[PDB]
Amino acid sequence: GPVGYSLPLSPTGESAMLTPPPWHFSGEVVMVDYRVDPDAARRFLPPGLEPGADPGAAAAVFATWQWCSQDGAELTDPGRCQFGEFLILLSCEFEGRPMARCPYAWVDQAVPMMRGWVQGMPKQFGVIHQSRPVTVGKAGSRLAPGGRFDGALSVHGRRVVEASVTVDRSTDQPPALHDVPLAHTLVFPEWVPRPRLVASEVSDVEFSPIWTGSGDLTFFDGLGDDFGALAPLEVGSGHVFSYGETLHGGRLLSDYS
Amino acid sequence: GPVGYSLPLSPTGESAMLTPPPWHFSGEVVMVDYRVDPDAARRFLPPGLEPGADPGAAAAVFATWQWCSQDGAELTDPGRCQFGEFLILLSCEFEGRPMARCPYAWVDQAVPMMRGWVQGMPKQFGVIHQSRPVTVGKAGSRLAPGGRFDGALSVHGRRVVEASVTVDRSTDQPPALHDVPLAHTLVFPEWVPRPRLVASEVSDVEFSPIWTGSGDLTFFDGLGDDFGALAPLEVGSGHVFSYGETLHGGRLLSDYS
Amino acid sequence: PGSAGPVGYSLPLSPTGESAMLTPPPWHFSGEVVMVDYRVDPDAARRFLPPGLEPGADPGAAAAVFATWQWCSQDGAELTDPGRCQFGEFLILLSCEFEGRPMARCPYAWVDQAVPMMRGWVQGMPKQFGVIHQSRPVTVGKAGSRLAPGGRFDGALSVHGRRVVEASVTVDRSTDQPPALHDVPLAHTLVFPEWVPPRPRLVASEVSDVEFSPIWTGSGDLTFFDGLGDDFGALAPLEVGSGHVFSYGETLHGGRLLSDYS
Amino acid sequence: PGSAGPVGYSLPLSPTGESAMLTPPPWHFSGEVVMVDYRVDPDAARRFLPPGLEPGADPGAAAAVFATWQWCSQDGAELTDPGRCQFGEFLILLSCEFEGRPMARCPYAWVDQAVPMMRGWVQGMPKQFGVIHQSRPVTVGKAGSRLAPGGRFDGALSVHGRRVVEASVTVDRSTDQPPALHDVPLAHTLVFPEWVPPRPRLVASEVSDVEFSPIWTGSGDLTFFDGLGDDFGALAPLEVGSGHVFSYGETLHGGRLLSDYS
Ligand SMILES: *[C@H](/C=C/c1c[nH]cn1)C(=O)O
Ligand SMILES: *[C@H](/C=C/c1c[nH]cn1)C(=O)O
Ligand SMILES: *[C@H](/C=C/c1c[nH]cn1)C(=O)O
Ligand SMILES: *[C@H](/C=C/c1c[nH]cn1)C(=O)O
Repeated sequence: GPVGYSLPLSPTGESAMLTPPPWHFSGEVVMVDYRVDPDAARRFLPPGLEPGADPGAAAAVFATWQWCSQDGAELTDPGRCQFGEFLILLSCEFEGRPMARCPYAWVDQAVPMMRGWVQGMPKQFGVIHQSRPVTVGKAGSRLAPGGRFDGALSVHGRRVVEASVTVDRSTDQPPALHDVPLAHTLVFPEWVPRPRLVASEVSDVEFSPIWTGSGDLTFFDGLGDDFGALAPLEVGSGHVFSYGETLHGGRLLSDYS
Repeated sequence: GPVGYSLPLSPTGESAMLTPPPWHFSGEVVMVDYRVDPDAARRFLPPGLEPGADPGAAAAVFATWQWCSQDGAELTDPGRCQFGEFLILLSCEFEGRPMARCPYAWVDQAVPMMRGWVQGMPKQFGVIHQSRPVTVGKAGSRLAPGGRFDGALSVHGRRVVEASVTVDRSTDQPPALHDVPLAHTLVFPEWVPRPRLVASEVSDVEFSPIWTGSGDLTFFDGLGDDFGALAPLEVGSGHVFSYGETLHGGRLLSDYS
Repeated sequence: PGSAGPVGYSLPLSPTGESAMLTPPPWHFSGEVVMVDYRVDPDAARRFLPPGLEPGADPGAAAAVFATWQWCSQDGAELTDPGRCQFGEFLILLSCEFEGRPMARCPYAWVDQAVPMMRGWVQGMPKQFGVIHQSRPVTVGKAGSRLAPGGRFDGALSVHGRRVVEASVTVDRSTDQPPALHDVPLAHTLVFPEWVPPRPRLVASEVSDVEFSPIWTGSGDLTFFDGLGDDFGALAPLEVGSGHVFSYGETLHGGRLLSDYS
Repeated sequence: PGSAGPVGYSLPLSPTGESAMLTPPPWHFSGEVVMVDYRVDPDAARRFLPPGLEPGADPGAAAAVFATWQWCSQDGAELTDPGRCQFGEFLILLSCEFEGRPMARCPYAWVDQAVPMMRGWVQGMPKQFGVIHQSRPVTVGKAGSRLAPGGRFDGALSVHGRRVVEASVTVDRSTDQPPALHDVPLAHTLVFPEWVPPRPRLVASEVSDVEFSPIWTGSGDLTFFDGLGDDFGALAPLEVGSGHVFSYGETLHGGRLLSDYS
C-alpha cells in the first residue's frame, strides 16, 4: 500500500508533507527576557516539569528561519524553506536539570506548523514581522550600538505582541532560555473513542555574537485570559543574534506510566 | 496541569487550537467526475480498501465552507469559520460497501488543515479559488442552464489543477462519490523511536438541488509524478450544489491487529 | 493611428497594449453586501467634503458597507479566473449633495486585491489595502444563517494587522427599498501626486443597470477601533441604526465632471 | 495657506492630511539584491523604449533583479513597524540612453505590498502585484549559503498563482564593481488613465546617497515561464550571463523631466 513519513501517503512516499529528520535550522532572532508571574507560569507546566531555579524568568522570541532536510533540497526554493516564528519561553526543570517550556508559539507557514505538532511544539498560525539589520543606506539599523530592532505578532487580524530591542554591546553569552533543552508535550486528539513529555534532541548548536541592550515588550488583548496571564510584570534585556541547530528527533522524558 | 482538546495546553483548556467535535459544515461545491487509471488508483488504497465496483471512477472537488462547533461561536467571526478546499476522491470498497478514498486534499486555513490530520484527511496548504453564482448584474453566472463555474488550485506558487462546469439541468441525484463514507488513514509521524483505517461518522447530510452539466478538468505539473498518476484519462459530468453535514468523530474500520 | 512607443490603457506599457494592469471601462460588478446605517457627527463629516459638495439633506446620515464582488470587462474574460475577478471591500459613506442632488461621499475605502485598489484611484475612490471578512448566507446545514428572519451576518476589517471595524446585522424582514446611501451617485475627488515639481477634480461615477435583490433589514451593530488615526476616528458612530443584507449590481462607465474648480 | 476641503499628499484626503496612503518624498531604501545579467533580443527590447530613449550602447544587455527592501520617509517613522516598511520586488531592466547618457528602462516590475505598488505608479515604475521569494545569506548553521565562494542564492516570482520567473546565482568572488544596469539612472514613463473624457512624460528618478556593499559575483541562471503573455515573453533570455548578490541603498527625491513631448 502507499507509504510516507507523513500524510499524504503515496506509492513512492514522495508526496508526504513532511520529511524525516534530521532537519537543519539557521535563523535570525530578536528576543526579550522578562519577568512573568511565577504562579501563572507554574500552571502551564505539566507533571514532571517543575518551576525553574528562577521561576519568574521568561522570554519572548521572534525569529526568522531557513530550514532544510539532510539533502539540502529545500534550500533552492526560498518559498518552501523559510518561515517566521514567535514564541514564549518559560524557565523550568526536569529531574533537577534546567529546561525551557514553550507554552505558545506561532508560525506563518504550514509545514513548520504541522512539524511543530510532531515534536509537541504548540504552534498555531499567525502573521509575524521582524526588523532586519542593514549594512548600507539609511532605512534601518546596523548591528551596532544604538541599533533598534522590532517584532510584531498579529493573530486573526488582531495585534497581540509587540517587542523592541535597542542594542548597546556585543557579547559571547547566549541568552539562558535559548541555550537549554525544550521540553514539549506530545499529544494528539483521539478521533476514535496519552500525552508524553519529550525533549528535542539537537546537535551543532551555534550562536553568532550576541548583541544585547534594552528590551521592551507589550501584550495586547486578543488571545484570551490564559495567554494574558503570562504578560510581563517587568521587562529585562533584549538580544539580537543568529542561531543554528540540527534537530534529530525526540527523547522521552516521561510517558507517565 | 494544563489541559485542552489539542495543543496548546492551558490551565482552563480555552487556548486549544481545535475544539472537540461535533463540527457542523455548510459548503458550496463545484465538482467534476472523471475517469482515472484504475491501476494508479489501486496503488493509493491502503490494506483493507479494495477497488470500487467501478475502479476508474474519480472526482475532483472544489468547495468553500463555513464551519462551527456545537455552540456556533465561530460563526460570528467570518475569518475564523471560513475556508476553501480542493480534494481528489477515488471509488473504493470496505467489506463490500462503497466508500470514497481521499488521497490528496488542500485547504487555505490552518485550523481546518490540522483538524484534517486529526481525522486522517491528508490536507496540505494551497491557494484555492472558486466561482460564485450571482443573482444580480452581469459579472458572473446564475445557477441556471448555461451557467459556468470555475475552480483553480495553486500550490507553492504553481498552478496545479483547473476545473470548469457549465450546468444544464437541476436534479435531485447527489453525485455518487459525494454521497458515500470517506475512509481515511489515521497516522502521525513517530517522534520518539501504527496506522489505523477509519471512517468519518456523520449525521444530517443535506444536499441542495444538484445543477449538472459538462465538466472539464486539467492537471498541471508541480506536485510530482505520484499525484500526476491520478490525472484524468477522460472527464465526465460536472456538478454545482450546496452541501451540509455534521462530523461527530471516527469509527474504526481496522487497526490491522 | 500614428503611435510610436509602447502603449496601454495603464502601466505597464507594451508593444501590443496587452500587458496593461487595467482594462478600459466599462466594468461590470456583481456583489453581496452587508451594510449598517449610522449617525455621524455632522461637523466631522463636513470636513471631509471638498468644495462643491454640501452637507446631505440629513447631514448626520452615514453608512458602513462590507461587500464581496465579482467584476469583469465587457468581454467577460476575467470571469473564468475566479482569483482574478473577485475582491472584498469595506467603505464608509457620508450623505452629501451636489447642486441640490443627493449623492454619497466615500472618505475611506479598503480592498484586498491590487487591481481593484489601483482602479479605485483611477475613479477617485480612495482605496487602501486591508483584510476584509464577511459572512455568507447558507441554504443547507447548520453552519451559518439563512436569508430569513433571525439571520445574522458579520463583517470585519483589519489594517496592518490591527482590527479596526466590526459590523453585524440581524435581519427581521424583506423590503424592496434600497438603502439610501447605496442608491445615489458617488462623488469622488480625482487627484494623483505630482512627481515632477496637483489639480483635483470633483467627479461623479457614471453607472448604468443598477440592480438590487430584495433587501433584508434588521438591527445593526457597528464598532470602530483604534489603529487608523484620529482623522478616521472622528467619523465613528454616535448611534447605530438599521442593518441591511442584499445583492447589488452595476455597470461603471467613467467619470462625469462635477467641478474642475476653474 | 488658503486651503478649504480635506487635504493630503495622496488619497484618502482628510482634514489634517494624516490619512494619506503615501508620504511625500524623499524616501530612503536599504535592500538586499540577487541579480542576473542576461542577453535580450535587441529588437524586442527596442519596442519597449518610448520616444526619447535610444537603444543602449550594448542594445542586448538586460537584467533580472530580485530585491528585498526596507524603506522609510525622512523622519524614519516607518522603521518601527516592520510590516509597514518592508517589501519584496522583481524587476526587468533594459539598457538604453537618453541624449548619449546610459540609463536603464524598467518595462516590468512586481512587488508584494500595496504602498510600494502605488508609489511605483507615482514615479512611473510599472509595478504590479506578485509573490516574490528570495534566498538570504546565513552566518551560522547549515540551512543556507554564506556570502562566500560556492554560495548559492535563488529568486522566484509567481503572478496569479503561476510561476513566471526563476533565477539562481552561485557566487565565486567579491568585487567593487557594481553591475552596470544597477548603477545608472532609471528612465520611467509617467502616465495615469484618464477617467473623464493621457499625456505621458518621460522622467528620470533623481537619487542621492547611492551605496553598494562589496559585490559577490558568479554564474547566473534565469528561466522565464508562460503566464504573463507574449509581450513579456519577447524579453526572455537568449543567453544568461553573470549573477550578482549585494546590498544596495539610495535616497529617492522626485522626478526630473527628460521629455514632456511638447
Ligand atoms: C518548527 C519550529 C522549529 C524551531 C526550532 N527552534 C525554534 N523553532 C519547525 O519548523 O519544525
Ligand atoms: C477539514 C475538512 C472538512 C471536510 C468535510 N467535508 C469535506 N471536507 C476540516 O475542516 O476538518
Ligand atoms: C473599485 C471599487 C468598485 C466599486 C463599485 N461599487 C463599489 N465599489 C474597483 O474595483 O474599481
Ligand atoms: C517602489 C520601488 C522602489 C525602488 C527603488 N529601487 C528599486 N525599487 C517604491 O516602493 O517606491
